[PDB]
Amino acid sequence: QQVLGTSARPAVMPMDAWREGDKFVVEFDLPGIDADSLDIDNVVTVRAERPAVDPNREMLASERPRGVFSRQLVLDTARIAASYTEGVLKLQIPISITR
Amino acid sequence: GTSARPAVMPMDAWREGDKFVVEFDLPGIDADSLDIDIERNVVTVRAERPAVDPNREMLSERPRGVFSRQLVLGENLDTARIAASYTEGVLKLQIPVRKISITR
Amino acid sequence: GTSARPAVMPMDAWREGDKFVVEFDLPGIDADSLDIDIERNVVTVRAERPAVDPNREMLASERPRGVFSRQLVLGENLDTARIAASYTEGVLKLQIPVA
Amino acid sequence: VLGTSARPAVMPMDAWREGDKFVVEFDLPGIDADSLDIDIERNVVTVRAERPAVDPNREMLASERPRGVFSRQLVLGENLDTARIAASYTEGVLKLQIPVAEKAKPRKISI
Amino acid sequence: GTSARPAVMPMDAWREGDKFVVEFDLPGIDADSLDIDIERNVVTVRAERPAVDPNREMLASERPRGVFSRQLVLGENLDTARIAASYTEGVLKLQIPVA
Amino acid sequence: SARPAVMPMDAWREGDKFVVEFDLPGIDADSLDIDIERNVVTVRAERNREMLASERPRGVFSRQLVLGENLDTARIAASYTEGVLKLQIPV
Amino acid sequence: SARPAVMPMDAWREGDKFVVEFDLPGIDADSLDIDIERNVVTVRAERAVDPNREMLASERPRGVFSRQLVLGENLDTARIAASYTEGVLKLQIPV
Amino acid sequence: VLGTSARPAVMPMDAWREGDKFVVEFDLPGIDADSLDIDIERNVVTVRAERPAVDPNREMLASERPRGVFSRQLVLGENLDTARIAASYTEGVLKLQIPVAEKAKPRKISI
Amino acid sequence: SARPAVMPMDAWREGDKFVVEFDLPGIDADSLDIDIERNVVTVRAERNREMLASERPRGVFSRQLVLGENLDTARIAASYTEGVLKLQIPV
Amino acid sequence: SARPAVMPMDAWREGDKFVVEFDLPGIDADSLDIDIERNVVTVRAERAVDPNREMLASERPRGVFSRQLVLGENLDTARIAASYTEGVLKLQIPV
Amino acid sequence: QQVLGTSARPAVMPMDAWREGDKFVVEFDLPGIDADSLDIDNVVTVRAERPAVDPNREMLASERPRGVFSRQLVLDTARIAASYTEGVLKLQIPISITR
Amino acid sequence: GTSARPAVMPMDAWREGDKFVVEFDLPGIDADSLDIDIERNVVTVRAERPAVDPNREMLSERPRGVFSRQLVLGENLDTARIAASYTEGVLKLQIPVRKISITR
Repeated sequence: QQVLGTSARPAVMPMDAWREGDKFVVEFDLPGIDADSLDIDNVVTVRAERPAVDPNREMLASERPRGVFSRQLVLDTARIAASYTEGVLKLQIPISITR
Repeated sequence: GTSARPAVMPMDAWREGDKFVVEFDLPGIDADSLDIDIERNVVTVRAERPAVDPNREMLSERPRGVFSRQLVLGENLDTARIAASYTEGVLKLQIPVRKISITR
Repeated sequence: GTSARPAVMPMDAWREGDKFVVEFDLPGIDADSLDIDIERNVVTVRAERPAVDPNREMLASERPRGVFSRQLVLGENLDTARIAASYTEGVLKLQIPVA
Repeated sequence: VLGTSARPAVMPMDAWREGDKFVVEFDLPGIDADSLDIDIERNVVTVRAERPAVDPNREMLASERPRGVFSRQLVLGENLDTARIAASYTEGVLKLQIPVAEKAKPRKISI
Repeated sequence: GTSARPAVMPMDAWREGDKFVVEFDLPGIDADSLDIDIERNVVTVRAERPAVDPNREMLASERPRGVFSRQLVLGENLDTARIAASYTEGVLKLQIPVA
Repeated sequence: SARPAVMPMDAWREGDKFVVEFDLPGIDADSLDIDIERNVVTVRAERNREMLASERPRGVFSRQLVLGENLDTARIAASYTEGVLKLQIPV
Repeated sequence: SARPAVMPMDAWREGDKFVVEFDLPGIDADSLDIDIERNVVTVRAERAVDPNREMLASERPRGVFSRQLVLGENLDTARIAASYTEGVLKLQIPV
Repeated sequence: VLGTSARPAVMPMDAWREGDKFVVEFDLPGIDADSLDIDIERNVVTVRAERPAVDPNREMLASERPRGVFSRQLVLGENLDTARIAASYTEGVLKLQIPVAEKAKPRKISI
Repeated sequence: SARPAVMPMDAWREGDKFVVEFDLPGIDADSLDIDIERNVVTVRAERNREMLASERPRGVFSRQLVLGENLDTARIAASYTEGVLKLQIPV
Repeated sequence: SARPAVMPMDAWREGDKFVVEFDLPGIDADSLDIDIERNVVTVRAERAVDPNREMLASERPRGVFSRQLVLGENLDTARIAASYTEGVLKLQIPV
Repeated sequence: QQVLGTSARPAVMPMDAWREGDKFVVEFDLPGIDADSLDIDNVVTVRAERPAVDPNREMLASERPRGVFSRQLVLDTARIAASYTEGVLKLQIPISITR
Repeated sequence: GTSARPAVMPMDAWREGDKFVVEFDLPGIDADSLDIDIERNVVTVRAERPAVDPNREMLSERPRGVFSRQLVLGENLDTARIAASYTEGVLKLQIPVRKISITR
C-alpha cells in the first residue's frame, strides 16, 4: 500500500507468460481498469491508467494499487489477439559436445 | 496462501452517503471458489485462485492460492439488504446503514 | 498521513473501577479539526494536524503531522451514552463508565 | 522477548471449526493454574497466563525459554454458545471447545 | 529511555525574523521533572516521563515514556540570556532572539 | 527430519544435578526420542483444513547438546510434565 | 522448471576466444541442455533428493538451474566449443 | 528520495586537509547558480542548493535522478580562516578551499 | 571494472529527439567511454589519506541501455555540461 | 585462509556406508586437502582471479573453502573412500 | 549499545586465536575489567564481570558494553600461561586418494 | 576502518562534580598510533590498531584498523589542564569546568 505510480515513474504489473501447444500467451492482472486510454503499444509495451484517490475524501481504508501501470516486454507481432475479461488482460501472440 | 494460512486481499472501504462501500480486488476469479459466507457480526470474504496447471510449466509472477479477509464492523449496517457486484475483476460490496462534551 | 490513508496514534487503555479510561496523545491540535465520531459500539477518534509548507525552509522537520485516526471496537459492557472527555497538556483522555 | 502485565506477549494458537465443536488450542507449557486466568464475559474471550521470570542474579547456563505474561484476545462471532464452554489443560496444551449455535436459515448473497 | 541512555525527542526549528524558534513535543509532562539546563552556547533540554508499573495490567501500552533529552548546539549569533519559553497544549516552544 | 527446527531450552547447575529444560507442549511420547552416545546428547521430537488460525509451530524439533566430562552420561533422569521435558544429569 | 535458480558464471575475453565458465557440480549429462538462440545462449540443467531417503542434513542447492546470456554480434554462433571438466562447464566462443 | 525545503536531502562530500588549504568537495551536477546559495556567516558553513522537480503529469521513460533541495551543514573548528574562502564550480563539482590559520604553539597532552 | 556500479539516469521522449541524461559529476573525458554497437548503448565512466569525510562514491560506473528499432543509432548527439552527460538520439 | 567460506554438502546414511557429498567445482587437486582429526574430519580446498585479466563479470565464489565435520564414534576412521567425480567430492565412510 | 549481559544470559566476548611457530594463543578483548572475580575456569570457559551503570545517575553518553561476559572454548590444559596487559586477556596454551 | 573512513569507538561521558569525564575503550593499543591532536573548539581522539600480521594467518574476530571520535562540546571546559590516563586498555579523559522563566 501507499505505493502508486507517477506518470513519470510508473509501477510494474504482474503477468504470467506461458506457451501452450502452439500459442504464446501473456496474462496481465488488470482489475478495475476501464479507461480506454490504456495503451498496449521488437518489444511490446503495456500501459494502463487507474485513477487516484481523493486526499480530501476521508476513507477509512485506502489499501490498493492505483495510478500509472506499465510493463515492457522484450520478445509475429502483426496478428495478436487481445481480450479483457474478468479484469485480466489476456494477450495471445503466435549440443552433445564435450571434452 | 493455503486454506489454513490464507493471504490477505486489497480493498477500499469508504462511506458514500446512504451506502457504505468496500471493494476488493479479485482478478480472474472463478465463481465456484468465491464465497462470502458469514453471519450478522462480521463480514468474511473468501476466495480461492487455482494453483498453476500441473501439466503447464511456465517461464509465474501472478499470486495464487486462498485469499481471505475479515471485516469487523459495528451493528449499524443492515445485513439483510446487502448488494454485491463482480465487475472487471472487482468485488464491490455495498451495505446500507449524539455528540460529546467539548473536551476539558 | 492523509485523510485516505491515516497514520495511527498512540493510546493507553486501563480499567479503573467503573471507569474504563483511554488516553490519546494529540499535542498541539486545534479543536476545529478534532472529530470524535461515535457509532453503535465503535468509537472512532479522528484529528487533523496541519502540514508543513514544502517551500518554507525549516532546519528540522521531525514532528509527525497530517491526519491521525484510530478505531476502537468496544464490547457491550460500556454505555456509549455517558462518557467524559478531556484535553489537558495535549492529552485526549476519554472516560467511559462500564457495567 | 519478555511479556509484562502492561505489555503482554502473544501466544501461539491453532483454531479450527469442527462440525459440532469449535476448537482453539493455546501452547502454555509448564504453567501454574494459580496464574492461569481465563477471566472474561460472554463477549471477547481473552486468555491471560503468567509464567514466572528469572532471577537476574542467578547464574544459569542458557536462558532461552520465553517467560512472563502471555495474553491473547479472541473476537468471536454471534455463532458460539457462551455458557457451555469446555476447557482442558493436557501436556501443557490449553484446549478450549466451544459449541456453535447456528441459525435455521443462512444468508446467500446475490451478485 | 533511562537517564543514562535517554531517548530523543522531536523538535521543529525555524528562524522567524529576529526570533529563532524551536519546538519540542512533551505531551503530559509535570514541571517538576522538566529541566532546561543551559551552558555556554549549548541548550540542553531534559524531561522525565514516568514509567508504567510492570505488574499493573493495561490492555495497551503504546505511548513512549522515560527520560527524554536533546542537546542543541547553537552558534554565536543568538543571545543565550534573553529567551522566552512556553508550554501550551503539551508543547515546549522555546524562542531565542538573534543578532 | 532433514532440516529440523530448534527448540527453546533453559539450563542451570543445581548443585549435584545439572538440569536442562525443553519446551515440548502437546507431544506424543511415541515420537519423543532422546538419542545419546558418549558425551553428546541429542533430543529429537516430532509434532489444508480451512483453519481460522495456524500460529502454532509444528514439524520436527531437535537440539544438540555438547556436554563436558563433569557429568555421568549413564545415569540420567528425565521427566515430561506440563508440556516440559526436564532432564537432570548428576555431576 | 517454471521458476529456475541462477548459476554462478564468470566470463573473460581471451585474445581470440571469449570464454564463459559455469559451475555445474555433478549434473547428469542427460539433463544438461544448451539451447542457443540467434545472439543469446541459454544454458539449462537439472540436478531433487527422494523423500524416502532420510538425510541428516540437506544443504546443496538442487533443482533446475538456468542462465540466459545476451551476447553481442561480434561472436560467431556456429563454432562454439564446450567442455565439462571437474564439474565446470567451460564455454569457449571464438570471435 | 526527494528533498524539500523543510526536509532537505543530504549531498555527498569529500573533505581532505592539504598542508595549506583545507578542501571540501560537493557533488552538484546540473545545478543553476540562481538556486545555489552558500548563505551563512563565519560560524557553520551550510551549502544549500535546489534542483527543480519533475512534472507529475509529464510522462517520462525513467525517473531515476534525485531532485529537490539538497543541504549540508558543516561544523568547522577555530582553525580555518573565514573571510578568504575560495569557491568554484567545475563539471558539476562544487570545490571549496579554505585556508587554515594554525596557532604558534600546539598542545600535546600527557598521559 | 568487473563489478561496476550503476549510475542515475533520466530518459524522456522530446518529440523528434529521445533524450537520456546521466549524472557524472567531475569526470575526466579521457575515462568517459561510450561503446555502442547495433541496437544497444553501453555507457562506461571511471572516477588512505586521513580524509575528514569520504561520502562521494567513486570507481567504475556503467549503464546498459537496450533501445528499440525506432531510433537511428548512427546519428547520436552527446554533450557533457555541468557534470551532466546528455545524449539525444533522433527518432 | 584465515576467514574461509563454507561449502555445500549433504550427508545421508547408506545401509553400510555413511556418505557425505561436497560441491567442489573445478578445484585444482594440489589445493585440495582432507585433514581429519580423531573423530572430526576437516575438508579444505583453495580455488583468486588475477587483476591483470579484466573480466566482464565475476560472480563465481572463489578463495578458501573449508568445512569441519563432527562425526560420531560409530564410524571407523581408517578405511574411508573419497572420490572427485564431476566436481563432486564424494566421501564414503563405512560403519 | 544497550546490549548488556544478564548473570543468567551473558554476552559473548571477541577473541583472536592463532597458532604461532609452536604456541596456541588466544587473545580476548577485555578492557576496564579489574574484578578478580572473573573466572577463567575438554573446554575452557572465560568469564568476567563488568559493573553496570546507575540508571539514576544522568550521564549524557552511555554507549559501551557492560555486565556479564562469557565465552566457552572447545579444544595440554595443565600448564597454561595467562597474562592481562593493556586490557587484553592473553592466554597461552601449548590423503591423495580419489577415483 | 581505514584512515579515510574511520570506525567509531565506544565511550561514556558523565559529569562528575568538578571534573567532566569521558572514557574510551581501546584495548591493546600501541602508543605510536594513539593521537588525540585537536584545538580548543572540539576534542578529536584518533587511534590506529595494526592490521593482522601478514605472515600470520589465523583460524579473526577482533576488530582492527583506524578508530576515531569527534567530541563537540561548548566553550565551558578549560582545554589547558586536561588530564589523560590509559589504564587497563581504557582511555579516561578528565576535563575540568541562570535559569529561564517558568514556561507559559
